[PDB]
Amino acid sequence: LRLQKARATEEGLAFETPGGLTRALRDGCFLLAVPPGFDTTPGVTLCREFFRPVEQGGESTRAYRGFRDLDGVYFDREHFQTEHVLIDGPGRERHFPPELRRMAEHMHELARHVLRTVLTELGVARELWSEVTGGAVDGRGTEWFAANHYRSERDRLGCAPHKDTGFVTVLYIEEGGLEAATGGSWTPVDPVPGCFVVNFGGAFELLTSGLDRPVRALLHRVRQCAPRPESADRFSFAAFVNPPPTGDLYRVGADGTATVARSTEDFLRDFN
Ligand SMILES: O=C(O)CCC(=O)C(=O)O
Ligand SMILES: [Fe+2]
Repeated sequence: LRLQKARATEEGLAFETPGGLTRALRDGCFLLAVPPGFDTTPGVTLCREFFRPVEQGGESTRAYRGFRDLDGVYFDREHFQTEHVLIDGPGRERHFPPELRRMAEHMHELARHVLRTVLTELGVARELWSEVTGGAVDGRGTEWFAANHYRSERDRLGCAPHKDTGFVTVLYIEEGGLEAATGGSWTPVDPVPGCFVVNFGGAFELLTSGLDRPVRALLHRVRQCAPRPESADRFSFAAFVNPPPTGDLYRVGADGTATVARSTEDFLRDFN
């Protein structure tokens, strides 16, 4: 039922639970302590504001509203409760206020630290990390940030079932509703105070399917949120470390060699 829990150290991940990283790789997810001094306020503010007009709200948070009017970053899902902002690095440079930019950067830093820690533990040669991940390990992949608002007034599922497409996702949640497919059933992934949820995506699963401990990409969904006042709607925000939009990645062989190449576009294609 319950997830492994770790804290990020300078050297990697210190797991406080017995299953350690081995169990977390099988689970496709684990709990990660929010680092000391990390400020979640910008993300919570964005999730309460991004879908409202700039004129409708206080002046102090004007930079957090009006994302419906930007081009290519706001998405209203027609058959689900979620509406969201999905934005890459250059978009955040142009459209996020500095404190929000800093928090997203800190979350991507954590996600890259997780990626490096798992590559270390699986025995991937240090000199091939950049090649194998298309530079995502060094912060030169596509680094997506998502802010999700679950509109509980919609009589729909919260979020479609899916696997994340990239390597590592660092997710902030405060409410139940997230579920993971284990066996032929959905299992709840509930929030734990003082923790992020971390999950792995399809690119990490593709990279490692031949290793002694393959990384599983978590198949997950969000169940329909029960109706409640909008100011108390379920929200989440997350940073995703993905391969770059073009180029080859490389599957890792049993002896640590970066072996066969895999096309990022054929991968995204066969994904969806
Ligand atoms: O809201 C959640 O708990 C899940 C969010 C998610 O799966 C995503 O944004 O990719
Ligand atoms: Fe997801």
